[PDB]
Amino acid sequence: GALTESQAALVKSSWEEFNANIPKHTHRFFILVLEIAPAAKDLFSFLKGTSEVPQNNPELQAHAGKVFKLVYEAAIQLEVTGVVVTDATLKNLGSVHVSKGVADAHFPVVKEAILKTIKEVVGAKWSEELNSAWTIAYDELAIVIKKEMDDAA
Ligand code: HEM
Repeated sequence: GALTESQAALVKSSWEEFNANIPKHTHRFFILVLEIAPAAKDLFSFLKGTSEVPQNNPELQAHAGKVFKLVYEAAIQLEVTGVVVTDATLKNLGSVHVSKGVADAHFPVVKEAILKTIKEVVGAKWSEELNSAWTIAYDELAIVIKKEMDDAA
């Protein structure tokens, strides 16, 4: 629905449920990233050097917390305004990803890990409409971040 108010409402409620247990869901998210692309471990300071994904690391928690909140806020923004607006936070973001060695081809990795995270968080409440809602917000945000990366470089 390239975000109907009911699509927006679902992203908000699944985000709230996400954010109710940051320790568990952010740990789950990084397991899912490494299962999809084990080589991505090396990109994160808080991981590189560990055996298993840490369970009580505040840097891991703060980073995965920010990533999910920005997709959520992009979903509201698309629904309200019809676009994802660039800003200071997203151009700064463009600059940190270039520094960290994040490339365009990494985006599908974090997309699949997010969809799989959200499916586990909501359990039986999962729907095709929820999945298509997170998908659209992620893709539209990703477009705008990829631009800034292009531009940061
Ligand atoms: C829509 C998708 C994405 C969002 C909203 C996002 C958001 C962010 C944010 C908000 C930060 C923190 C910036 C700061 O305060 O310095 C961050 C850092 C970072 N992100 Fe992204 N990200 C996305 C995609 C990805 C992807 C695909 C990767 C790579 C697999 C990635 C890897 C990183 C790394 C390595 C850092 C630095 C974290 C650190 O060690 O502090 N991100 N991202």
